[PDB]
Amino acid sequence: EMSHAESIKRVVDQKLSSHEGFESHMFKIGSYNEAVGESSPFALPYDDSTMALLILSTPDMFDVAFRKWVVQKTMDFGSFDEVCEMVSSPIQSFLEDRLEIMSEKLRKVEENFEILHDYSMTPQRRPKILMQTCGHVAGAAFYYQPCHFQEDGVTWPPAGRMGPNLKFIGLSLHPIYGGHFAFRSVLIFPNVKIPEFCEKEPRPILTASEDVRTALEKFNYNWKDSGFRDFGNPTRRYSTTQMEFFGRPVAERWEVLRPWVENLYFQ
Ligand code: COB
Repeated sequence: EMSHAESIKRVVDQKLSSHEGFESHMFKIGSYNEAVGESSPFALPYDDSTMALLILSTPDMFDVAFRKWVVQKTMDFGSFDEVCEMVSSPIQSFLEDRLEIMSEKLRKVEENFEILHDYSMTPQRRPKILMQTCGHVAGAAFYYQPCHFQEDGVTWPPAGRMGPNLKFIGLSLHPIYGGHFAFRSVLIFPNVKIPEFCEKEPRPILTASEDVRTALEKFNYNWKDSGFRDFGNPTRRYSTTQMEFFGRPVAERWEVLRPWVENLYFQ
């Protein structure tokens, strides 16, 4: 019931705070299953009224919280070069650490929960949960899907513009952050039912279909330049450092962080 659901969300929001770059949004599993299709491979095996929380990161996750974590790890390992050698997966390591701290408190409020990440997969490499769909049904961010922007006798999107095993995918836009955010995790509480809860509708960000199609092209074809993130004209944005980091392949990223821990000062 709903006081308990609110107490659960409160612990999450205490330990994964807005200031450090997290948000949470409540939704019902039934809303997700209705959207993906009740018989789709993505349908989740919980009753319709089961409580879930979507956790997303905002610009300060990287710029503030992760920066603090990298500074500390550098101190712990003794040098930046040592951290780089020993921590191949810094973003996921940071998130795992923060989620464990949260979970230690959350277990005392509701002991039974499952956690699915944006990167979680089955052994067949199917994503376990579709985050943009969660974001839309939870009202967190409007999900712009290519299949919703077709025109009769128009071939859009182009075919064969992207590399192997890549599809032309949709894009969610947040009402504060545009594309300067990411989905991170969903917590599912199988023993907590919230049938009376009504999710808010996601705010429309792009109202003209030609802007949507342009945004989707910028995302699929040009994402390294982060232009897609500025649709909706957000004022709260990823830093330059953060856009450089996520625009690079993982093997080239650590050097972007060197100044955080090796510079006496900045100028
Ligand atoms: C399965 C199908 C395709 N979608 C997917 O397969 C996406 C899954 C996944 C894991 C995302 C996380 C996740 N767990 O969701 C993530 N990627 Co990928 C890391 N990605 C990849 C994968 C392939 C990308 C590709 N182009 O094919 C890569 C690893 C290469 C990948 C790479 C990137 N990715 C990137 C990003 C940012 C994201 N990626 C996402 C999409 C996500 C959500 C991850 C995140 N964390 O937030 C990012 C986008 C956020 C946003 N603002 O929307 C990016 C830029 C990361 C980077 N900096 O390097 C980079 C390039 C993006 C690009 N456009 O190519 C993948 C696979 C994903 O979903 P679908 O929505 O089309 O179908 C679905 C269907 C299922 O039955 O029902 C639903 N439905 C039906 N009707 C209705 C609805 C739903 C609603 C709401 C309705 C109202 C009606 C809905 O239509």
